[PDB]
Amino acid sequence: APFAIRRLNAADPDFGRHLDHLLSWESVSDDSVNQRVLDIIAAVRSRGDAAVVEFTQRFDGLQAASMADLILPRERLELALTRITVAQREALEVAAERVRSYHEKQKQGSWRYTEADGTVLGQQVTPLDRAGLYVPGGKASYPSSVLMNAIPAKVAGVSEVVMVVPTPRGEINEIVLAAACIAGVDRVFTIGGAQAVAALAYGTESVPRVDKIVGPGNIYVATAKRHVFGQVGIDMIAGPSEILVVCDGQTDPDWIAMDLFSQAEHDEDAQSILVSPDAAFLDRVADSIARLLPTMERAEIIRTSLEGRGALIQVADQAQACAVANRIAPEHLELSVADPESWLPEIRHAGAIFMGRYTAEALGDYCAGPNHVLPTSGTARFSSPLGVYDFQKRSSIINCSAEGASVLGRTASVLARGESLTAHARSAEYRILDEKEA
Amino acid sequence: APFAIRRLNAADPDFGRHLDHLLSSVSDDSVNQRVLDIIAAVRSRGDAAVVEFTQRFDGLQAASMADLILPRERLELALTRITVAQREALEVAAERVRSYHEKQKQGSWRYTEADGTVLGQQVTPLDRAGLYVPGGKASYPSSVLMNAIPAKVAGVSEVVMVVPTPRGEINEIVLAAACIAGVDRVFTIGGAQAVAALAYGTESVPRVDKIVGPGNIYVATAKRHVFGQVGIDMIAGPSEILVVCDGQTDPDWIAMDLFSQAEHDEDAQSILVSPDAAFLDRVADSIARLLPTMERAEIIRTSLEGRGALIQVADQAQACAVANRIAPEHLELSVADPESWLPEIRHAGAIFMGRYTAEALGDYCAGPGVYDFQKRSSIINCSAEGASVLGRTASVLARGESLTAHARSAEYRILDEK
Repeated sequence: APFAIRRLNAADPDFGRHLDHLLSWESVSDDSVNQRVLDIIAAVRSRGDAAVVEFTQRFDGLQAASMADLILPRERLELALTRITVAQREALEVAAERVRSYHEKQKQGSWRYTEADGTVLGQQVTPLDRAGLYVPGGKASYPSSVLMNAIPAKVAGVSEVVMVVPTPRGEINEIVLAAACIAGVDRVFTIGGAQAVAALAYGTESVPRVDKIVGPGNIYVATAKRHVFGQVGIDMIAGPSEILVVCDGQTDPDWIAMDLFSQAEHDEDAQSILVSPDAAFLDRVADSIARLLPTMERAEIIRTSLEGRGALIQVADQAQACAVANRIAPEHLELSVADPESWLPEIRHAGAIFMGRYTAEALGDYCAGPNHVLPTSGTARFSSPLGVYDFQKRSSIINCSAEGASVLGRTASVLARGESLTAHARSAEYRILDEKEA
Repeated sequence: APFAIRRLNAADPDFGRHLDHLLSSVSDDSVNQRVLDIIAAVRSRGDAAVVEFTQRFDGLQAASMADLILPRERLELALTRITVAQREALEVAAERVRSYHEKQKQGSWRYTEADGTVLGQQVTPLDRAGLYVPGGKASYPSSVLMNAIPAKVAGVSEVVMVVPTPRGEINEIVLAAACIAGVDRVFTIGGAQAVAALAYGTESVPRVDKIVGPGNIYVATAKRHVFGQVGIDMIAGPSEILVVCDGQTDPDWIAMDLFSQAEHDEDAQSILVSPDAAFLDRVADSIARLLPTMERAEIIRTSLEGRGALIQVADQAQACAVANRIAPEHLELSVADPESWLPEIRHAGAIFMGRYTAEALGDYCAGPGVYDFQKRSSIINCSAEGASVLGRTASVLARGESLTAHARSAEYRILDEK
């Protein structure tokens, strides 16, 4: 009984409704997880360590009498580095070098500039005291997510990088812990979900309150991050695992099937969709899926996610393919076409874009950050407030000379008096100079 | 009869308890639920809810939402109504802000690696930006200029401004700044209902892509709750100044610097820290004498009574420790060598250094971002050789975690050596 991938056709009169249902259905409703997350956060804020241990036992299936059993010492990170193979260690170190060299070039620090009248302007740049990094538990946890976050934090000078990674059933991902060692993670707690986010955002007896929480999470972590927003810095709210592949039919159908499998194997709720105007090509991809799926090591996960949210979508032409892509609004887009830069102008709603037949989004999961450019010396030339900038605090400074305060004070007086904010005006006017005054 | 400002002393054993209370009126949970109710009502009832909340909270009469729309010609009219000096100040600041952001703008780019791989970003301006501007007198025109101008420089086609008009009062300097800054539409609405209307859209208020501009606790709380539905610039804290003084700045200056923040609104917080005990007495005297002379004395007095204080400390080191604990959004280092003090106060926001720099200069900046009004798509377009370099690293790591579809997807593109 070969697997029959779900098929959609934009020519069908019920296409918009059927695509609507594909993109929106949920087993666990919103507000259900959201109420659940809100209850976890308030419980961690009230009971601290005790709530973190209780929820870790329930949701991760862990045996831990106290919070001390949920702390991984840094020696355990070094032990992970020795347990992985030499080829895996070197691959991690190669990835870390490319990330580290890039963020070094982008790092900017404090500066001062003296104006003509003697007034000094500038910025004081200091690293955040503490950063919290969420790392998914189990096998489906890209070591990149450790490298792309902990390394720029350390390059910025963050003194304490705290990693939270759940260990469901005690399962530990040695490559993930080895990545943490290479990236300079300082402490690790074996916790996850909204509990970890709440513990990092508000602090418990054993988990330190951090200044910023980063990393990619499931719906529980993403929802918790949105709710602790304002209480603590956050990098982004990652959406569900998804890929949209757009193909003109000139890419190897086995490549395209495996590109769909790459996202489908991440988790059971993943969404993997292919759109193409080439009907014969779509049939070959369907054949490729049926032939390649049974012996995938994660075939059960791939089959579940493709059954729930996978599809091959037939469209009339390149224009309709871009229209469907814009409706889907994918955070990850694989433009597997001969002329990807020609398709891009008609792509209005897309995050990270993988172009051409030689670029799979699997490269995005392992060589770049979420919707970040590949780190190279060439791309380092283009500044970005992400990376090292995200782990720094900036304080504008102004140090007026006596004469500079007089010039600026006259302008401040005019506008403050015009608004009847007379304390503003008088404060500035106190510093206005008149050399003939004795 | 004369006002006696609150006094704290770090030499007191219970100083930490008093400072904790000073830094901690209307409860957050009370405001939070009101904000949640307002957002839900605007989402459900649209224009009707916006008009209702505007009548109730801004004390005006508006038959419909059409009475709450200001045409762009009203901004041009405002520019004709302000004084010559006010207009020149706004136009000079605008040129400096606009010229600066033109230089800093970065559009789409591509870089080609030696192996043929192309990397870059597709950069597009946001379609619409919403700008929150406080109503009435206590509304700095710099907030308009420094938000709307980078949006227009980025290429945002529609900058929508929301400004409440309490009892119908209009600030012509604010509207003139909006004219100069290129604001496209204006709605005379404020509070959480304005934030909700911009974030979700109503019949008359367009849904925007990002909401910027500082507001009081209702606006900040509303922005915190619409995050995710819409982009936001920041969540402002209470209006605040911490003055640190070594005792050698004129005490009337320091008192007025405290008054400058205290006059913004009744929940503003103005604190002074000094090791000089006699100086603090002089500032207390200056406050008592100057307060009844101020146009906004009632607001200043309420702010100082509720949240103000003069704090004695032992020395420069303890002054900075207290300052770092306060973590002020604005810090005025009214000392002889301010660059010697700053290293010990890393948790402060904007810094005003020396005896000649009042924090009021920050609110009325004369001019010297764009990135915040652009959307970016990261692009990777591997050559066959580039996909082999990246694929060899990805293949090993993916197979190490048994993510074999990741590995095989990358391995399809790996070329053999020789």
